[PDB]
Amino acid sequence: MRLKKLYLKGFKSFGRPSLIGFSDRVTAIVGPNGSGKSNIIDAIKWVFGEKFDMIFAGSENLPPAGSAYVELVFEENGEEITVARELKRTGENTYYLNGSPVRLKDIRDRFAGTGLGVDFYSIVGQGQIDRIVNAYQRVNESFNRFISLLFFGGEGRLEISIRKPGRRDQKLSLLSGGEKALVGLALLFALMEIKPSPFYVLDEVDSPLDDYNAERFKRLLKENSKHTQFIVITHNKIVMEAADLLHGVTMVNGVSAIVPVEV
Repeated sequence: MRLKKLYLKGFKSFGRPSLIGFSDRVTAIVGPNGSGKSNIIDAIKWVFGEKFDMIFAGSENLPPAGSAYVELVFEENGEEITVARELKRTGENTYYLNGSPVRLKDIRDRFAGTGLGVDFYSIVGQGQIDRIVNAYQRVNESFNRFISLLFFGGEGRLEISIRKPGRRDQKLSLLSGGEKALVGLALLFALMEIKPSPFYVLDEVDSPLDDYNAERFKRLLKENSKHTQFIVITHNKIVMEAADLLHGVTMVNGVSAIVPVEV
């Protein structure tokens, strides 16, 4: 199952009707701090679980919106699953599933083994990365494969141990700063073995990564993107390389806009 389309209209900074498409692999959302484009991830959480300050306030030539409307379109086996939510200024909130008004619980149920609805483990930020590094055989085994891919040969053990190719065993403790970041990402990817989900969102997880390490994160991302799809929001030019579809966001008045651009 994959996320195929996102539709905004009256949600937070998106005053005008927006429509985003997603790659089966890596999709990158780029843009200035003007939008600090988090609003797109917020919309995703909003349409599920996570006063009217959620509805468009008005523009230099757009009246406040009568409501906030968000819609997601997934695809199963050549099938389409549509989830939507509409909060009116009147107060009337309502969920939809394939064109039919429905209870929120019904949406959650339709997306069982996914973070969607409950805790959202699919949406990961720099925070969760750190809290996972400072907190089965399939996982320990995957963690190893990824560490080798990262350094072209070593080993990884799960306390974390990282042994580089021509070297000897080592404790995560005395490892580089940017390198620790890498292995952290490697752990997150490994844990996806017991944390399945259609897509994963990586929210600015390349800060500590310099150009060299970034190139490694890029090689890792492309390996995982083969069986899981990622929505990466970064402003790092190296990471954007792994993207198969790029989207740029800009806010002119109080209105934002998304337009697939080209690297």
